[PDB]
Amino acid sequence: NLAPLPPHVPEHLVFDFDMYNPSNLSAGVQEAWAVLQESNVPDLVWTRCNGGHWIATRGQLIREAYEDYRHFSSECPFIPREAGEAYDFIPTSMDPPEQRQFRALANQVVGMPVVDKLENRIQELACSLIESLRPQGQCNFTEDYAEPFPIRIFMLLAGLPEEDIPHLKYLTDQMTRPDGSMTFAEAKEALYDYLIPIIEQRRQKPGTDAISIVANGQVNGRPITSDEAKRMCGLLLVGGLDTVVNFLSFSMEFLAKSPEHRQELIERPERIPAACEELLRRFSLVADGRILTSDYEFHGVQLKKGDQILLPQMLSGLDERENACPMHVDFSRQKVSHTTFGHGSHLCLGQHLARREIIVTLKEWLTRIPDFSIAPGAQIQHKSGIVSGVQALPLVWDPATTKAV
Ligand code: HEM
Ligand SMILES: [K+]
Repeated sequence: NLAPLPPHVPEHLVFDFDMYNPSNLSAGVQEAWAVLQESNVPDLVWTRCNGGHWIATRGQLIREAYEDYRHFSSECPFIPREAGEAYDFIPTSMDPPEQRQFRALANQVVGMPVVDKLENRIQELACSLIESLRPQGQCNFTEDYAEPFPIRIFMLLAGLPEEDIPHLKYLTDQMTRPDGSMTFAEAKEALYDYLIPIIEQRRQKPGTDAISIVANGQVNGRPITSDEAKRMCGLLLVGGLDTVVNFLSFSMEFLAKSPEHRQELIERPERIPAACEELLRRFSLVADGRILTSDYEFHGVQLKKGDQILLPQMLSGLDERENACPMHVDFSRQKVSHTTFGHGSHLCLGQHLARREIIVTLKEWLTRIPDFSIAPGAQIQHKSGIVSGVQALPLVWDPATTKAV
C-alpha cells in the first residue's frame, strides 16, 4: 500500500518504511527498524507506505508525547485504518474521571490470588511443556512452548477451556498482524459473540475467575455490564494472548544464538528481573498510534485535533538520548528509561503477568535445557506490525546435556 505525497509535508522529512515490512525480513525487529535513527534523520518522518502515516524515530519525542494526556491520547493505539475504524476497548477508549473505576476493576480482574492457589500447577504447566520436548533434541518454541504456556495460564485466570485456544489466538493474531478477508470489525464481532454466552453465564453463575469478576464488579455506584465486560476483555485477551506470546519467542531467539548469556541466567537466577527489563528494552516490539487532542507544531508543519502519529517502541528502546547501550546487551545495567510500559498519560495494566511468565520462563527452561541453538539449515523471519511476532522458532540441542527437574 503506497500513497502520493500530501504537499503540506515538505519532502526532506520523507522516509521509505512500512510497519509490517520494516527494512529487512532477516533481522530482529529492533534491528529491522533501526535505519530510522541515522544521524541525518529528523525526530519524526512521513512514510507514504500503508496509505500514508507519521512516524516518530526518537525515544525522546515518544516519551514527551507519553507524559501529558491533554496533548496526546492512547484512545486508539492501533494506527492502520482497518483497526482505526473498529478498535474501541475498555479502559483505554473510555473518558476520565470515571475511566479510573474501570482501571481498578481491570487491576483486580488481573489479580494474582486467583492464580496463586495454582503456582505449583503453573510450575507443572511449564515442566509439562518442556518435558514433552527435552529428550527429543529439538522443538519449535512458538508452538511448543510460547502459545501453550501463557495462554494456558490466562485460560486458568479466566476459567476458559484449552480447546478454545486455536480460536482466540487466531483472532488476536489477525487483529495485530492481518492477511485474510476477516477485517478488524469482523475479528471484534466474532470475539464479542464468543465472549457474550460466557459473560451472561457468569452473570447467573459467578465463580473464582477474572471473567466472573469483569461480569460483576462495581464501578461508580453500579455493576459493570456485559457490553463493557466484552469490550474490556478484547484488549485484555490481545494482551495475554499476543504481547507475552511474542515476547517469549524473541527472548529465546536471542538466547539460542548467545551461549554466554545462557550461563549468565544460571550463574545468577536472582538477577533475572534486571535481564527481563533489559530484554523488554532490547526487544521493545510495540508500535502505538498516538491521537492528537488539539494541536502540535514542528519544523514548520502542524498537526490537527483528531490526527495521529505512530511511536515505534522498538526505537524508544533504542534512542541514544534515553538509552545508554542501544544494540549492546548486558544483564547488569540499572533501570530502563523508555515507554514500553507507560508513563504519564496512560499505563500498562497487565505487563506484570507477561514479565512474570518471562521471569518464570527464564528459570524453568534453563534449569532443564541450559544449551540450545536454532536448527541447522533453518532461518528466522520476524513479523513486525502494531504489535510484532515471529514466523516460528525451530530449536535444537544435544538431549543428554539436560537433567530432570
Ligand atoms: C510484556 C508484555 C507487554 C508489553 C510490553 C505491554 C506494553 C503496553 C504498552 C506500551 C501500553 C500502552 C501504554 C500507554 O498508552 O501509555 C499497554 C497497555 C495496556 N496493557 Fe500492556 N503490555 C504487555 C502485556 C500486557 C498483558 C499481559 C496484558 C493483559 C492483562 C496487558 C494489558 C494492557 C491494558 C489493559 C492496556 C491498556 C492501558 C491503559 O489504557 O492505560 N498488557 N501495554
Ligand atoms: K473510541
